[PDB]
Amino acid sequence: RFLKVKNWETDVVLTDTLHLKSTLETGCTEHICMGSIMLPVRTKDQLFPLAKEFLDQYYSSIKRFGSKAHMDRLEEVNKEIESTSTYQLKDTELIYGAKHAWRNASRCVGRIQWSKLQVFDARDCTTAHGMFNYICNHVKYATNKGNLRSAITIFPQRTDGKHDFRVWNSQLIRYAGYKQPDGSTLGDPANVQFTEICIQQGWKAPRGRFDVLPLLLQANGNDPELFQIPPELVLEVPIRHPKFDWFKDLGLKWYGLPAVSNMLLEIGGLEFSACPFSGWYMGTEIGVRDYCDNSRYNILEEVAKKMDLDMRKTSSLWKDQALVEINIAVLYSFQSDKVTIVDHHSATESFIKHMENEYRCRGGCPADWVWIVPPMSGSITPVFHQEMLNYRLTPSFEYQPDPWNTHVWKG
Amino acid sequence: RFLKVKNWETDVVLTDTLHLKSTLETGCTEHICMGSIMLPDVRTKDQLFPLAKEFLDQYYSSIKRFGSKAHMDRLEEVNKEIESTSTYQLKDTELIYGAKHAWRNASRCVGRIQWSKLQVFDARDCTTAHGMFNYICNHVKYATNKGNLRSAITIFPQRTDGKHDFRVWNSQLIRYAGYKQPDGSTLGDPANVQFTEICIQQGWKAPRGRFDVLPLLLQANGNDPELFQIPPELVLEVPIRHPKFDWFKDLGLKWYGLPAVSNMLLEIGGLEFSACPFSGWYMGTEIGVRDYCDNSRYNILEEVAKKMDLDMRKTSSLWKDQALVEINIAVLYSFQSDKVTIVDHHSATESFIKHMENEYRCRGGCPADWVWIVPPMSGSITPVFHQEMLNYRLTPSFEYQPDPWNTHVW
Ligand code: HEM
Ligand code: HEM
Ligand SMILES: CN[C@@H](C)Cc1cc(C#N)cc(OCc2ccc3c(C)cc(N)nc3c2)c1
Ligand SMILES: CN[C@@H](C)Cc1cc(C#N)cc(OCc2ccc3c(C)cc(N)nc3c2)c1
Ligand SMILES: C[C@H](O)[C@H](O)[C@H]1CNc2nc(N)[nH]c(=O)c2N1
Ligand SMILES: C[C@H](O)[C@H](O)[C@H]1CNc2nc(N)[nH]c(=O)c2N1
Ligand SMILES: [Zn+2]
Repeated sequence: RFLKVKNWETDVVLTDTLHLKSTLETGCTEHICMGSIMLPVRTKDQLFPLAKEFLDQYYSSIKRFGSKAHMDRLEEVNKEIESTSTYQLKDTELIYGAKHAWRNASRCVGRIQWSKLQVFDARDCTTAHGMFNYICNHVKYATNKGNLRSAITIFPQRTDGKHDFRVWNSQLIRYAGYKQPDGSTLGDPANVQFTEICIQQGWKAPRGRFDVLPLLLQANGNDPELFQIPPELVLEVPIRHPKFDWFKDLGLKWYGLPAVSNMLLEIGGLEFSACPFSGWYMGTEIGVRDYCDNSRYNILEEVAKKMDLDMRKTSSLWKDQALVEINIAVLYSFQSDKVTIVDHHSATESFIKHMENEYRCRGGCPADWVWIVPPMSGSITPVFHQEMLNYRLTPSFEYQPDPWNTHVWKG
Repeated sequence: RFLKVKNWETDVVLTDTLHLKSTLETGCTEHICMGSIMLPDVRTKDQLFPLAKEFLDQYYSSIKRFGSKAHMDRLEEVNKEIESTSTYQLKDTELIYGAKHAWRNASRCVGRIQWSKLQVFDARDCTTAHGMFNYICNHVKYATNKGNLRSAITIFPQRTDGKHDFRVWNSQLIRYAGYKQPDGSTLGDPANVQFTEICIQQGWKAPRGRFDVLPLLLQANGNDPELFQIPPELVLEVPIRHPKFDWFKDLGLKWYGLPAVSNMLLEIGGLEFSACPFSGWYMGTEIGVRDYCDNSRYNILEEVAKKMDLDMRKTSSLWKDQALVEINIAVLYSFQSDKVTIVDHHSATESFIKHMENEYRCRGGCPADWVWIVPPMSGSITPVFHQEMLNYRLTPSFEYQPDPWNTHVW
């Protein structure tokens, strides 16, 4: 069975066969679409078919399918599973898996870069201190003095689920958020809950509007531990505007390295619960969401005042106006400091090229329109008019519960 | 099975049971979501009865007379008529209820908070294109109401054997012409280039301007369609000027006040109304973001940003975004200045969130297609962006249908 998608701006039609290789479920049915829902201890019983399926993919990709090396590896994995109840990926397989988990990330507009991912194997790590070291080196290598490089660090896989490695931070670098007694919030409202945990765990908060949070790291199921990233490793960018001299006086800055650390990487049935990965920012992530979301820094008001906009009627589109200027200032600041950033126009254009290339050489590209389309100026970006098919392929990155909700506290 | 939707900006959670009354199919499966796909012989006596029963059952419940004499009587009445005549006709009451609920159920429409204040014009006694033209002029004048726009639908006779279809061939009642140039590009409105050609190919004398209102191409009882010119005094237009930039008038821009979609099919109780133009009023972005700035449309973005002397050498200057905002400010300004109804995307999305709440509260849910409900600009600073939505197909409903010129036997 073949399925088609149409770009309605260019009339270009692409044929997806890859969707057939999909096993996992979307959340949708014949009678309901869950396309806009945010989110719609594994035994030896169900593990080898997962293992086999992955190794089949792996050896296909290296043109060794059916080879003696392929079959021997199947047998080796088999025996190791029935013997140890799990199994270990070779380095080659780990690297392939991590790249393809990104390649398959249907909500990610940056996937044109998927094959140049730098994979750091931290599966030998045993302690939080050890984790801190791996993460410091990740941050230093990824940052590259502003010339950002994609990277992922992979900590040991889940065993019995009682010995997980977790990074408790949702990102390696994020700013603290403080709920004040008068109801207002200091810093980043998105991080108030995590910030409180840190403080309870003994973190001494500067209580400023842009405090970098400590790393809260969990090794082998033990209680998590606090570490401070060396400030010289955290590259930041003062936010100013090319035309508005008063914008600097808003006192804003953002960090340069987006590094998501609370997701789970799944490869051939193995579960990697701590796998922080990083690339670089699309401007709108900071300038639209991180600044202008009502539940975030929410500086729309302030910028609109300084621009002397008509904030009386919404139909003055003062919000729209301020949003653009803020995103202008974010791109300007990063480029000025030679820190890698991509605008939403460049990025969506790239993606369409990536998508078309993926449909031809792979037979498809799973894509989530709800997430791919930028949070401003959607229809003047080429993904808006692009029909997309969304399905779930493995290896994949998955959501997982916040560790503080499931963790058994040692003490 | 009883599904929840959460708003991630406000943590409001709604429980959806209405979806369990869904009959039609979405195009998705458990393995694949087709949520971003644009579009993912007559009814027998067999399939027609249950569609009628289902519709009549919900009609008589809506009037709190489920299981009444009237209900069973009307049910048996239609039951009898279908077996005889092989189809059936709706009571006026049922027709109005049906049309209102096709709108209410339009999962892609952000303006549904107005759904029950629809004005239904029964045009089932129409027999000719001339008659269609008359009804359509009356619709237009009533809907326009001197700029105080009013929602309306006009319903022409229902399909019979598919050989006698009433169709309005225009995609909308009022739209501008699109002319292909020997120069290469496109003058007027590019979206409408093929239809403009058909009108000429059917005899229309094109003034070949930039804002030439298209004629109506009306088809009654399955005969060849006929050209008609809408009296210009019934076509309310708004000249587009900017409250800040004087040079904006010189772009020579205007748009019409009345959005009236005319190529969709209305389905009620299994019955098929292939001609049912309906209209309300514009959300600003419908004109300014899409009808002006889409690459496949007026695409005036370049000329606008030029006139603002923005740095157009790199995309990261966001000159497109900056222009796009100004244009939509002007569209809103112009319509408001000339006292023509219009709503901004902040206003409409906020209303839709309110509408959603109402529907979960009094009806147990509201089918909603996030991909189409979020406006084409400034998505995340509008409240629907952070709103989870469930999409499912309820009936009565509006449906897409083939373009008539791919179908019509001359
Ligand atoms: C290098 C440049 C990259 C860019 C510009 C980029 C951009 C984006 C953006 C804009 C989103 C939307 C998420 C949001 O709005 O919150 C996203 C999602 C995502 N990205 Fe990428 N990304 C990049 C690199 C990477 C890398 C290196 C990985 C992992 C190896 C990755 C994995 C993902 C995943 C798994 C999601 C979906 C998360 C979810 O479902 O919530 N990205 N990306
Ligand atoms: C009164 C104010 C109204 C507003 C502000 C409004 C707004 C919109 C918008 C913005 C869309 C998205 C489509 C696009 O961007 O091209 C849409 C779709 C739609 N509207 Fe509404 N609308 C209104 C009235 C009505 C009425 C009176 C009806 C019918 C009785 C209706 C039926 C529909 C339908 C069926 C669609 C989906 C068409 C499709 O599936 O392609 N609308 N509307
Ligand atoms: C603002 N929406 C968020 C609240 C939703 C979200 C949740 C999670 C998780 N868990 C992870 C998420 O990450 C998206 C993502 C992941 C990785 C990225 C990388 C590596 C680079 C980049 N520029 N953006 C990313 C964006 C997002
Ligand atoms: C810009 N995307 C369009 C090209 C896709 C579209 C297709 C069809 C059809 N057939 C019908 C469509 O109509 C949407 C619609 C329908 C009715 C509306 C009413 C009554 C008012 C209004 N302001 N907008 C509407 C918008 C749209
Ligand atoms: C409710 C909705 O599904 C949710 O807010 C999604 C929509 N699309 C998104 N798209 C991106 N890129 N990032 C997001 O966080 C979201 N949030
Ligand atoms: C590709 C995509 O399905 C298509 O362009 C849709 C997306 N969302 C839309 N949303 C609205 N309101 N109107 C549209 O025409 C579209 N087009
Ligand atoms: Zn779906």
